[PDB]
Amino acid sequence: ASGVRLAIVASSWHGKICDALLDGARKVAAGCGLDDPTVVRVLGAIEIPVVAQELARNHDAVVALGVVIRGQTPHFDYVCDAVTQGLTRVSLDSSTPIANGVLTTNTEEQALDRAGLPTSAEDKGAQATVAALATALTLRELRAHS
Amino acid sequence: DASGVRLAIVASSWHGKICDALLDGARKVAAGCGLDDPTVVRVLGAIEIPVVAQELARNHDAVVALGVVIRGQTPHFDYVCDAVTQGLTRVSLDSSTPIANGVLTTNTEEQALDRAGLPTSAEDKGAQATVAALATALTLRELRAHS
Amino acid sequence: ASGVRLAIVASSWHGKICDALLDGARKVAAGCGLDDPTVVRVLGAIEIPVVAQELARNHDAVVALGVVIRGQTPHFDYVCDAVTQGLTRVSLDSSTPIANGVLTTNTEEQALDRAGLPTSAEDKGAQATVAALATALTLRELRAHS
Amino acid sequence: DASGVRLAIVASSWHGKICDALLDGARKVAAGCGLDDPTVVRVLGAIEIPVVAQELARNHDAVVALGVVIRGQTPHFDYVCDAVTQGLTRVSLDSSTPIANGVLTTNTEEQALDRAGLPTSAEDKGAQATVAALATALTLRELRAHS
Amino acid sequence: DASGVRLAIVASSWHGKICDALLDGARKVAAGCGLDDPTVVRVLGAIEIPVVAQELARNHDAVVALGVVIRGQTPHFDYVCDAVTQGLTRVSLDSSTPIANGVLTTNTEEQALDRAGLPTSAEDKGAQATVAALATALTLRELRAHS
Ligand SMILES: O=c1[nH]c(=O)c2c([nH]1)n(C[C@@H](O)[C@H](O)[C@H](O)CO)c(=O)n2CCCCCCOP(=O)(O)O
Ligand SMILES: O=c1[nH]c(=O)c2c([nH]1)n(C[C@@H](O)[C@H](O)[C@H](O)CO)c(=O)n2CCCCCCOP(=O)(O)O
Ligand SMILES: O=c1[nH]c(=O)c2c([nH]1)n(C[C@@H](O)[C@H](O)[C@H](O)CO)c(=O)n2CCCCCCOP(=O)(O)O
Ligand SMILES: O=c1[nH]c(=O)c2c([nH]1)n(C[C@@H](O)[C@H](O)[C@H](O)CO)c(=O)n2CCCCCCOP(=O)(O)O
Ligand SMILES: O=c1[nH]c(=O)c2c([nH]1)n(C[C@@H](O)[C@H](O)[C@H](O)CO)c(=O)n2CCCCCCOP(=O)(O)O
Ligand SMILES: [K+]
Ligand SMILES: [K+]
Ligand SMILES: [K+]
Ligand SMILES: [K+]
Ligand SMILES: [K+]
Ligand SMILES: [K+]
Ligand SMILES: [K+]
Ligand SMILES: [K+]
Ligand SMILES: [K+]
Ligand SMILES: [K+]
Repeated sequence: ASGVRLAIVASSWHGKICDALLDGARKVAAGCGLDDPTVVRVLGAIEIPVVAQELARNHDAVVALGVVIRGQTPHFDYVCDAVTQGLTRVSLDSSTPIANGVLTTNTEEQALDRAGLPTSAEDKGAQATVAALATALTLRELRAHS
Repeated sequence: DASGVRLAIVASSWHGKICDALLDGARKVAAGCGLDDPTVVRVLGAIEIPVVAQELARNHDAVVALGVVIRGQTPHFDYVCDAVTQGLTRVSLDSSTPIANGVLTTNTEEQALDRAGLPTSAEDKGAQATVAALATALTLRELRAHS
Repeated sequence: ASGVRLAIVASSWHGKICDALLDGARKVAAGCGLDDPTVVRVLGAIEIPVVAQELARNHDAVVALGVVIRGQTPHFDYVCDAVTQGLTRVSLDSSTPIANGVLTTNTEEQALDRAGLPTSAEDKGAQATVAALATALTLRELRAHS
Repeated sequence: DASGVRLAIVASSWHGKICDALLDGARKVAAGCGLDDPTVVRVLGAIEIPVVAQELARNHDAVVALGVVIRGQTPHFDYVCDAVTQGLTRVSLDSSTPIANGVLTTNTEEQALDRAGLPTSAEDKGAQATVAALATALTLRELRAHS
Repeated sequence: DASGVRLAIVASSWHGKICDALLDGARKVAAGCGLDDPTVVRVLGAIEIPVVAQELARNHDAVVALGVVIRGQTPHFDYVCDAVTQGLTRVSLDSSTPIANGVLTTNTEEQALDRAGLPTSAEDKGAQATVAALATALTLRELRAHS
């Protein structure tokens, strides 16, 4: 995957978990021969789609990272709704894989357990990056070449 | 800092007291960041927000939407919020402009008051939303074509 | 609001309540100096969006009126889904306020109490028309003149 | 009169008996209104309806969609109806054509049978849908450009 | 006789064993109908399916999407399936091409195994989906411009 151009956009709300998710992505990136991907930070998950759109004009793959944790109001339902609609629309507009690595949990423990910390069960940041790079390679093979 | 960004704010009037609080938080954050006079527009209901944000988006770098939707005894609550989500998301991607979401969606009136930024409130959504808009505008300015 | 061009589309399903909703709209219209708005009737709520699209090509505001009452099947949930998606799409395509005055209730008493009959608690038909007319005047001021 | 309207009908085959009832109601209303031979097309599933309605919309004044979706033991039921709702609504607005919705969505098989228009049924969705299509087509005819 | 149709198949690999079953059913139906060598492409996850089907639709008369999504302990399950629904429906209408839906969405792993077409399964969604795509392609060919 030494030829693919990777971009990473991650939200800052719940900073510790974000650092873990971002850490997993960079490791997979380096393993596959990409030492310096484009990394961009935003304040909230709702702001992810609009920044991915801009990143898509100059990259072969985009990875979105973040954490949304449920509260006491139905607001949780509407934050995740926007993210779903936004990223799906961007991918098909630009014909570019926009990998989904945004956690959506019921509690804080659940999110911590899926971020890739020392004693976590899983690492969504790594899974997402492997998904982006592989889909980019496939599209390269399918499309016009010589 | 953000002295060069062009900000617009659209807020609904249904439940007027809370609207004033939300609007008050936004303006303070705006003044703190060096923007003394943003474009402010009022509407009658939440459903009317998206169509006014679309117009504001052709002359501004960031738009902030403010309002409160409180649940009743019918499934009507669910359909008001559905429209707002679909509308704002579509506007942002059509115009490539951050449309910050500061519309409260609560079970009770107490919950809404506690998230508006009154003297004894736990948080202030109007302030968070404005900080979200201004920062995303600055990022897009850096990523985009410059000299 | 004597310069605004208003149009009203109302469904016939549950005829009595429709008449009330339509009655409230016309009164507010006359009060604001508009003596004869464009009035169009349809058979069902699903048919509203496609008629509002046509009305939007020569009016500054459109008001949609109707009643959907829940039954014994999940059908209720899908009629309201279509109406929400349709009206939202029309408003943004045409840059025109499409006021929502479609009742969505659990019982028949609930709908009667929100229609503007002699002993009703509120009148959605009047609220919706006030919403349309005001939004049209705002857009008029924001836009290009003179 | 409706004798000038060009009608098209697309119906799925999943649960064949009920489909025949739904289709039978539509044709009767069609003949009553002076249209003896509408365009009838069959598909295998409800998900396949939207893409066939799009094609039919390029040379008809009205399209009627007929079918039955019955709930199972998984959340799958929720996702089949979601697609149908999204698809049909998008098609009607793209083509400015009434796409009448006559797709049943029930909890049990009894419920579906009771709404199809069989000898002892409480109502007939196939008939209601066709009356909805033909009337909306006539209205659009009157509103639009004529001489 | 579907010997003239150009078929493409895109399948996710998450839960590999079930994927192989789903893929196995599709290819058998394919061979039965006289198509010995369809285009087969693998992806890592279900969210990646829509974007690959869009590319495949530029060169084929039908696309079949295959995969399994199993519910967990968080509301995440709800948002994975929402994306797939919106994506596939959009692609089909953009390209005027049948994109058959063969993506399982279950509560437990037993339920998924039971619907994949293994020795002792109750049904095979991979086979049903391919039959749906090839039939819809033939119908569209008949409706459209021919000599
Ligand atoms: O990544 C996030 N993760 C989050 O968990 C998050 C974010 N972002 N934002 C704000 C952003 O979505 C966005 O910046 C704002 O909406 C501004 O437009 C939130 O308000 N949240 C809080 C989630 C809502 C649920 C908790 C609120 O408490 P309540 O439900 O009891 O009222
Ligand atoms: O304004 C309405 N209000 C309505 O309440 C309505 C309407 N319209 N239509 C039909 C129309 O939406 C439309 O004309 C048809 O679907 C044709 O496309 C309905 O079938 N309804 C009834 C809604 C179904 C729920 C009540 C029946 O009980 P059930 O749950 O057993 O089906
Ligand atoms: O910002 C809002 N906040 C609101 O709380 C609101 C709004 N708007 N609208 C209506 C407007 O959004 C809109 O202008 C109208 O639909 C007319 O187009 C409402 O009817 N509401 C009332 C809340 C929705 C229903 C809950 C009230 O109790 P009910 O269930 O008995 O109707
Ligand atoms: O018209 C229909 N009517 C239907 O009732 C139907 C259809 N179609 N399809 C399949 C079609 O939607 C479509 O052909 C396929 O998805 C292939 O794309 C179904 O699976 N069904 C069955 C209803 C889905 C809900 C039950 C799912 O099974 P389970 O929840 O018991 O596991
Ligand atoms: O085909 C699949 N089938 C699947 O079942 C699947 C997939 N894919 N992906 C991830 C992919 O959809 C995709 O690669 C990612 O979204 C990255 O873009 C998943 O996370 N899953 C699992 C679904 C939920 C993930 C975690 C399990 O639920 P829990 O967190 O509630 O315990
Ligand atoms: K690209
Ligand atoms: K090639
Ligand atoms: K702008
Ligand atoms: K630059
Ligand atoms: K207009
Ligand atoms: K002006
Ligand atoms: K037509
Ligand atoms: K005319
Ligand atoms: K094609
Ligand atoms: K032909």
